Parts: sequence; structure tokens; C-alpha cells
Amino acid sequence: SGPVPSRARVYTDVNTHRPREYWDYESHVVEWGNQDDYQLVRKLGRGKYSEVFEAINITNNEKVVVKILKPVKKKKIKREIKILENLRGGPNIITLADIVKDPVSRTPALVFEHVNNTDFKQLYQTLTDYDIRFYMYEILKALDYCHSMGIMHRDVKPHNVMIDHEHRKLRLIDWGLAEFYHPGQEYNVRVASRYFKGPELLVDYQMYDYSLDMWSLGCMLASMIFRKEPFFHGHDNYDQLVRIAKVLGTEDLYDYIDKYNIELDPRFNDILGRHSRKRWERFVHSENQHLVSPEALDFLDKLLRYDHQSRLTAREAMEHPYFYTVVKDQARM
Ligand SMILES: OC[C@H]1O[C@@H](n2cnc3cc(Cl)c(Cl)cc32)[C@H](O)[C@@H]1O
Ligand SMILES: OC[C@H]1O[C@@H](n2cnc3cc(Cl)c(Cl)cc32)[C@H](O)[C@@H]1O
Ligand SMILES: [Cl-]
Ligand SMILES: [Cl-]
Ligand SMILES: [Cl-]
Ligand SMILES: [Cl-]
Ligand SMILES: [Cl-]
Ligand SMILES: [Cl-]
Ligand SMILES: [Cl-]
Ligand SMILES: [Cl-]
Ligand SMILES: [Cl-]
Ligand SMILES: [Cl-]
Ligand SMILES: [Cl-]
Ligand SMILES: [Cl-]
Ligand SMILES: [Cl-]
Ligand SMILES: [Cl-]
Repeated sequence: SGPVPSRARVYTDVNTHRPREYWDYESHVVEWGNQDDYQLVRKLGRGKYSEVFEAINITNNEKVVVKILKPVKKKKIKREIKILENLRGGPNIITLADIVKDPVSRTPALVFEHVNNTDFKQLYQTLTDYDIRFYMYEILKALDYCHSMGIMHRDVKPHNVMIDHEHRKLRLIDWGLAEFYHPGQEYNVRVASRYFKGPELLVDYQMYDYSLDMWSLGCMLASMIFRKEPFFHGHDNYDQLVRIAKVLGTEDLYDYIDKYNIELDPRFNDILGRHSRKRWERFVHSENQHLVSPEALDFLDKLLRYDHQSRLTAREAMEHPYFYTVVKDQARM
């Protein structure tokens, strides 16, 4: 007997109701732009599959950000491009303005609207209670949008949120691991950075959905309000689940496992053993008390659930009391 089927509780069929060409990215064809219209100004950074630069469009002197892709599975290139095009005009999602070829390698170079070169991780351990709420809400706007457009981000982490703190503007970036959701489809669990991976990934449950992003989001919130980086500090994939189990307790883990009839190695269960739930209030210390409210803990508790189907949706999260006042922000710069 295999694992129990799952479908998203929200936006289940959004891709089903759209034309094939919306999501069948394997049959997309790229309309290239003129590389010569852009000139790189300076290097912002280099990562795994990319180098990112500041650049200018010399036709109108508009400053842009240019991400030059390093060689990857060509199917994945089409995937990211199609996703970014689909999402253009979404709230707090990076805007793909053009696509050009690298003069040297002829690899694709993605041209984006300009954004300031500061990521959330650089700021997020020193925000006020108010600003955590504010920026959490802005991230939710992005996630609800991309989920509503049938897209899982699958790499929600501090390093993937760019912030312009001066102008209170935030963009969700790094859509290279994003994927279209299709009910019934089994997905690769090698997504998301360790500290942000949901229990579904860690127990090899493949029929997951947008709710993975909500787990990652919860991991970000816990980090911010408790001033702990990362909140769940696993040393390997197995220990990531152990760390989660030492906070949420094993009782609910084995209930989740039993619910979806998941294939858990008894030798992993021996190491998991039994751990008591560690009430969310246990991670409060004098350092972080001014950040931890009953509404914060209620919210966190409702995001950080083993069972992906119990997790708040992005819309449900946006309606949570944690954001009750911050939605009234008066946009002071
Ligand atoms: O004069 C040669 C011009 O080629 C631009 N250039 C070099 N490598 C590039 C890679 C990319 Cl993705 C782009 Cl858009 C422009 C590049 C340089 O930025 C320079 O302005
Ligand atoms: O290696 C870390 C450095 O790389 C920059 N970076 C990585 N991916 C990026 C994507 C965008 Cl859109 C921007 Cl603006 C910067 C990026 C980060 O902003 C940081 O300056
Ligand atoms: Cl597909
Ligand atoms: Cl295109
Ligand atoms: Cl990160
Ligand atoms: Cl990006
Ligand atoms: Cl996949
Ligand atoms: Cl993948
Ligand atoms: Cl993995
Ligand atoms: Cl931990
Ligand atoms: Cl137990
Ligand atoms: Cl406790
Ligand atoms: Cl309080
Ligand atoms: Cl749970
Ligand atoms: Cl959602
Ligand atoms: Cl709720």
C-alpha cells in the first residue's frame, strides 16, 4: 500500500482552467532582445547558477538588473522564463523586462527592472515587531499572487527576498526552482534550501503543492521573531526533520506520517524516537520578547504544521490577526 493522494486545498485547478501554453513551458519559444541595448555597470554578485549585475538600457538610460545564467538543463531555462513572464505585473514579484544572450557564452541573460542590492537576510534580524509584520504581509502578497497563477516558488528564504527598506519596497526573486502546480503530479523533493524545506520534502512525500512555500514562510517568521538564524538548524536532511521534531514534537509527526501512509525507514524512526512538543513560548528570551505576541505565535503555529493541508493558505494568512493593524500602514518613507 502506497502513500495517500493529495491535492492543494487552494488554487487547485488554476492551471487546468488555463490554456496548455500557459504552463507547457517545454514548448515555449524565446523572443530574444538586443544584447547591445544593454551595458553592464557593475557586479552585484555571483551565486550557484548565475552572476547578477547592474546594467543600463542605453536606448533610454533606464537602470536595470541583469542576471546572466550559467549553463543549466535547457528545460529549466524555459521553465523560469515562462514563469517570470506569467507573473509579470504581480505584486512584489521581480519584473522580467527583457531577455538577451551573453556575448561570450551565448547563455541567456535575464534583464529585470532595477532593484536595490540588499536582501532580506541582511536586515531581517534587526527589524521592529511592526516591520516584521509589514514585510511578512508584502511577502504574502507575492505568494498569494504566484499561487493564484499556478506557480510554486519552492525556494522561499531570506536570501531570495530583496528589499529597499528606504522605500519599503520588497521583491521576491530567484524563480529558477519555481514550478507549475498540477493536481496529481509528483514533484522532485530537491527543492528549497535545507533550513526551509517542509516535512513533506524531508519524508520524500512528492505530491505536494503551494503549501510548501507556507512552511518556508513560517521558518522565516520564526527566525525573525525569536532572533534565531536559522530557526531549525539541521546539519543534514535527516537532522533537519529531527530539529523540527524536537520543537513541534514527534506525536504530530507520526500522525502526519500515518495520515498519508508515508514510507518512513524504521532506522530513521529509531533516531527520531520520541520528543515532546516544545510550546512556542519556550524560544522566547529577554532579547526577543518585544517581537513575540500571542497573535505571532498563533500565526506561526498555523504555518508550521507537518500536515501540508492544515497549513494556512496565503489568503488565510493575510486575514490572520497578526496583520490586523499593519494593513493600515500609512506609507511613511
Ligand atoms: O561594449 C560591449 C558591451 O557588451 C556588454 N556586455 C558584455 N557582457 C554582457 C552580458 C550581457 Cl547579458 C549583456 Cl546584456 C551585455 C553584456 C558590455 O556591458 C558592453 O557595454
Ligand atoms: O551573492 C550575494 C549577492 O548577490 C546578489 N543577488 C543575487 N541574486 C540576485 C538577484 C537580484 Cl534581482 C539582485 Cl538585485 C541581486 C541578487 C545579492 O543581492 C547579493 O548582493
Ligand atoms: Cl509540465
Ligand atoms: Cl520570450
Ligand atoms: Cl537564506
Ligand atoms: Cl532573480
Ligand atoms: Cl519538479
Ligand atoms: Cl525541479
Ligand atoms: Cl534534497
Ligand atoms: Cl534547531
Ligand atoms: Cl511519538
Ligand atoms: Cl514546552
Ligand atoms: Cl506579547
Ligand atoms: Cl503539525
Ligand atoms: Cl496559497
Ligand atoms: Cl487562522
